[PDB]
Amino acid sequence: VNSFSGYLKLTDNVYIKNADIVEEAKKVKPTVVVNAANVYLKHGGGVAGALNKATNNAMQVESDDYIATNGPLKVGGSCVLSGHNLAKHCLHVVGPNVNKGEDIQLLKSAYENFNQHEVLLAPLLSAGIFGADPIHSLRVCVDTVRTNVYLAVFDKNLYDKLVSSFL
Ligand SMILES: Cc1nc(Cn2cnc3c(N)nc(N)nc32)cs1
Repeated sequence: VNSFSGYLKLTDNVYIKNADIVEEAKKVKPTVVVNAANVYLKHGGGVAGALNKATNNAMQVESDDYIATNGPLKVGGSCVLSGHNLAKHCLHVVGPNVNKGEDIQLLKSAYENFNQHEVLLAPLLSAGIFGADPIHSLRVCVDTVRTNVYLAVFDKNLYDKLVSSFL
């Protein structure tokens, strides 16, 4: 048993809900929230900007120290940092940004990072302003993640399209 509520069950291990990731995290206080990060951990918009804003910029302060010590992440890679007031941990995962010209094949590699955690609250990686097809991202998630993942889709119209098109 876990604290997640109001989810559509997609498969054995993947669940989905129409929710803003910030509101959904503050309610559950999951062990792990996934951030849709970039390699520089510059949390400007999308999921990253919203989560960071909810931490009063503490996520960005922690992230800048991480980058100063370690350098940038890889596209497809991740790091575990604090979840601040949103979760125990934040898993910062870099999916390919189609609007940066990055290879979409790296989306599977990005989702593989989720398998290092038994349960996660997460957005759809590489969707929204990262420019990939959300239907595709959901399919890659289902076909890659084996641990228990609770997906949040904020756009209602997108949520409706994802449910009705899911095989
Ligand atoms: C770069 C990416 N953007 C998304 C979509 N997206 C944007 N803002 C939110 C938000 N507040 N909550 C949720 N669940 N998804 C969001 C997914 S990856």
